[PDB]
Amino acid sequence: EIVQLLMEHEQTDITSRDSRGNNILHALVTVAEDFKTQNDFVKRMYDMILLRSGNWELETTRNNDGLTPLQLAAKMGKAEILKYILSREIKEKRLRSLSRKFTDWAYGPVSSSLYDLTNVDTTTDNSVLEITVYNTN
Amino acid sequence: ERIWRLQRARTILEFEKMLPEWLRSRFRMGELCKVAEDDFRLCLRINEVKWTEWKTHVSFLNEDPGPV
Amino acid sequence: RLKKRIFAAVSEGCVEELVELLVELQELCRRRHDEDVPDFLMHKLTASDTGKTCLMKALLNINPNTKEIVRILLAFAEENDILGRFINAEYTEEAYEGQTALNIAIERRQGDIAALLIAAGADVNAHAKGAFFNPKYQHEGFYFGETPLALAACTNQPEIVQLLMEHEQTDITSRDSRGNNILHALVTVAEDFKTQNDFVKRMYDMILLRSGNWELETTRNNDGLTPLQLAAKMGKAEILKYILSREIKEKRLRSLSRKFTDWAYGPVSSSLYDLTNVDTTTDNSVLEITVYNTNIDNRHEMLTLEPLHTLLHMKWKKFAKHMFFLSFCFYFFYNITLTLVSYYRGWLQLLGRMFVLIWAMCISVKEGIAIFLLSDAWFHFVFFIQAVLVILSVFLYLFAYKEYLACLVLAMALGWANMLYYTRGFQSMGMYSVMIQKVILHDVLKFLFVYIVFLLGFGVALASLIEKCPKDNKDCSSYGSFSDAVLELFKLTIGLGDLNIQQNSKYPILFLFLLITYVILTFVLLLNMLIALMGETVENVSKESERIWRLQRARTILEFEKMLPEWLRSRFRMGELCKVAEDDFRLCLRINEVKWTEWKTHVSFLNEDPGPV
Repeated sequence: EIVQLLMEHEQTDITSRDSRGNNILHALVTVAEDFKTQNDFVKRMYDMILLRSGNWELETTRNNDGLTPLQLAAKMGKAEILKYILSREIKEKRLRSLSRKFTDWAYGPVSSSLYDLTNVDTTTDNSVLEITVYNTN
Repeated sequence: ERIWRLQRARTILEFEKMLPEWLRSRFRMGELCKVAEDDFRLCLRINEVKWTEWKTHVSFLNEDPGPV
Repeated sequence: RLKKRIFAAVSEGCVEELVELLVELQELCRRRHDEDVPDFLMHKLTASDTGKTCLMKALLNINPNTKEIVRILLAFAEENDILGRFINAEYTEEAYEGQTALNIAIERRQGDIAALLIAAGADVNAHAKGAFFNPKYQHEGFYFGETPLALAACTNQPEIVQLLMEHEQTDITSRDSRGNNILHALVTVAEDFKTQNDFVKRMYDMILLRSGNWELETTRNNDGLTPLQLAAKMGKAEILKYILSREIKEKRLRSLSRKFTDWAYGPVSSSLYDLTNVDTTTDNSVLEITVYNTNIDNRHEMLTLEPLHTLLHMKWKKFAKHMFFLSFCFYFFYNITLTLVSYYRGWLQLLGRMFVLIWAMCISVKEGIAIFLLSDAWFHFVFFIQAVLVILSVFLYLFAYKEYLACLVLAMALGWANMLYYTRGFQSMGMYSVMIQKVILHDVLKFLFVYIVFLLGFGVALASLIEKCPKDNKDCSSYGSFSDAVLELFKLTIGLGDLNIQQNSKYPILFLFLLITYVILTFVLLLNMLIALMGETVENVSKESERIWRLQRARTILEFEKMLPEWLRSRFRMGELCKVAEDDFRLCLRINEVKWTEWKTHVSFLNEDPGPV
C-alpha cells in the first residue's frame, strides 16, 4: 500500500540510483534470499514496480559494478527472481513490450513460446549465461 | 550430475569463446522476430504441450498457427 | 482498401457500428452489380490468398463483442443469400486445408457461437486434412482425428460434443484420411493421467454410449487396427484398462460391456471378462501386440491388467511350464554329451556326436528364423554362435585339422553360460540372471574399459624401464615383453603376482612407484564401480528386474504357444463360452473377487442361482 502511495506521488523518482548505483530493482534482487525464507513477495513487488512504470529504463540501468539487475540476479544466486524475469507473459496489450516470453501461436494444448535472448546469449559482454557458468561463489 | 552438467556448460562456453567472429555469427542461435510493432529482436522458439489449463488464446503474435 | 478495413475492424472490434457502416458501404458497392453478386461479394469479403473469411478472422481474434459481430455477419449473409456458401468456406492453403469457422470456434472454447453456426447451416463433418492437422512430427502440429466432434472430445468440451452428436447430419463413424475415427483419435491423445487428469476415458464412454453399437470399436484403420489394438500398440494404459474392464449398468446398453458379473451373493462376485480380440486366436491380438513390441517401455503397466495377467498365468499352469522344463532337459543332456565328448576327446562317441549334430541343426534353424524375423535378443545370437561353433567342430573333426578342439570347448564353455537362460523359470533365479545381464551391460564394462587402458598405459611404461637387456638370464628380466608385464599386472590386482624390487632396471624406485599407483588406482576404480552400482541399483534392480523378467516370460509363453499346432491350441484354448446377453454367445474368462469396502444391491447379474455349475 505504501509502495502504491509512494509511486502515485508526483515528486517520486523511480529511477533513483543510490550511492552503490543500485536502483529499486537491484535492491529487490539483493533481498531475494529464497522461497522457504521469504514466501515469494519480492517477485510480486518486482512485477508491481515494473508495471507501474511501462519502460525499459529500470532493467536497462547499470550499477557502479557495471551490471543490470538481470546480470545481478545471476552473479548473485537468486533463482526465483531470475525465473520470473526470463519467463514473462504479460496479458495487458499496452504493456506487452515489457515481456520476454511470447506465444506466437497456440491452436490448443500446443503452444510455441518465444523467449528472448538480448543479454542472455553470449553476443554481449558479461551476459547472463557467462555469469552463471563462470563463477563458483 | 549437478557437477557434470556444470562442467559441460563451462566447456561448451570455452569452445564458443575459442571460435572466431564469423563462425559465431554463422552458429548464432535464435531467430529474429517482430515481438511488437517497431521491435525486432532475437528470440528462441520452444514448443510446449499442456493439458491441465484450458483457456482462450487471446494473446498471440501470428494469426495463422503453424510453422513457416 | 475496403477489404483491409473490414478485416481490421473485425480483428480489433472496437465497435460494431463502424462495421455496420462499412457493410452498408459494401451493400452500396454490391447494388451496382446485376448478376454474379454472390461470387463478387464473397471475393471482396474473402481473402483469396489463404481462403480466409472475415468470419474466420473474427473468430481467431476473440474479444468481448464478438457475439454481436458474428450475429451481424450471419444476418448480412442471410440477407444476400450466401449463408451456406459463407460459413462452410475453408482455407485453400496446403497446411490448413479444410479448416472452417466451426473448428476455429471449437479450438477457442466458444460454445454459443458454435450453436449459432450449426443452427445457421454449418458443415459439422468438415475434414481438416492438412500438414498441420496430419503431421509427421508431434511438435509441429496437433492431430485430433480431423473433425469438429473429435476436436471437442480431445479438448475437453463435452457440451459441444453433446451438441454435435445430437445434430442429425453428424456422422459418428466418419473415418478421416488416416482411417482413424473419433475413438482412434482419443486413443492417440491419451498420454497419461498426471498430464491430462483422465478426461479422455470419460469422453470415450460418453461417445460410445451415445451410439449403442459395436460399429466404432469394430472399425479398422488403414494401418489395419481397431482402437483396442491401437491402445495396445501405442502405450495407452488407462484407456485400455477402461476398455478391457467395463461394467455398464444400463440394461439397454448391456451388450457394449466386456466385464460381466454372472453371480454375486455378497462380497463374493465372479466377474466374467471377454476374450474376443484379446486371446491369441485372432491375428494381431491385444496380447501379441503388448508383448511383441519394445517401442513402448510401459508393458508392465499393460500386462498387469487383469484378463491378460490371468491368461498368462493359466497358459503357464497348463502347458508352458512343461515345455520349458522339457527344453531344459533336452539342452541339459545335449551339453552333457558335449562335455563327455570334449573330456574323452568310438561307438558311444559316434552316437553322442550324431545326437549333437542333430540337435545343433535344430537350434541353428530356430536361431536363424528368429534373427531373420527380427537387449532381450542377445541370447539368440549367443545360441547361434554356439551352434555354429559346434557344427564347425564336427565338420573339422572328420578332416585332419588341429583347431577343431578350440572350436569345441569354446562352445561348451559358452553352452553352460547359456544355461543362465533357463534360469528364467524360477522367480528368484530369473531376477538373479536378469540382474547379471543388466550389471554386465551397464556397470562392469565401465570398469573394464578403464582397467584395460590402465593396463595398456602402465605396461608399456614398466616394460620400457626394463629396456636393459636380460644379460644372459631371462629370469632376471621380468616385465620384459609387454604381454608379460600386462600379465603380471593382472596377477597383481588379484593377489597372485610377486611384488619385488627389480635388479635389471635402471630406476627401481620409479618402477615401484608406478606399480603402487597402479594398485591404488585399480582399488579406487573398483570402489567407485561399487559406489555407482549401489547408487543405481536401489529402486532399479528391485523393480526393473521383475519388470523385465515377467516380460521375457510373457514373450516365451507366447512363443511356445506359437510353436504348437492348431489342434493342441483348440484343446488348451482358455476360457469358457457364455451367453452374456440374449442372442450373444462369446468366449469369456471367470475371475472370482472378494470385496468388503463397497456394499450394494446386486441388480446386474446373469445367473440367478449364485454358484459354480
